[PDB]
Amino acid sequence: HLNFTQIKTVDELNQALVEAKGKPVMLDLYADWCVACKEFEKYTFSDPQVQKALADTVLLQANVTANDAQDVALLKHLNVLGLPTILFFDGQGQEHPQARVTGFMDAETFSAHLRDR
Repeated sequence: HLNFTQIKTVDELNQALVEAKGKPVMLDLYADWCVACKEFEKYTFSDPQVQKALADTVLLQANVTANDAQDVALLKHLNVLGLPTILFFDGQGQEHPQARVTGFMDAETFSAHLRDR
């Protein structure tokens, strides 16, 4: 349902953040094998409340399924401990670590998180 822009590398993330500057950003770290990622798609990203709450946010996604060298370098640079992980950047491109989501959240919980981020 959500319309994500895929990014693969650190450099691609940086250029996406340059281009997004002035608008907030969400970066979803995805893998086909991560059950929580599939649960986000099923329960959370499918919910209109969440979709509408994100309508004015730039949505980026990295698909780290393969755990290839670029995937690994991206996760390292973001200091990601494992999946699921969703990061947020404000309209200046700054990441606030308290806004990271590192477990499943249902639509109500995720929407409240957004509201608080």
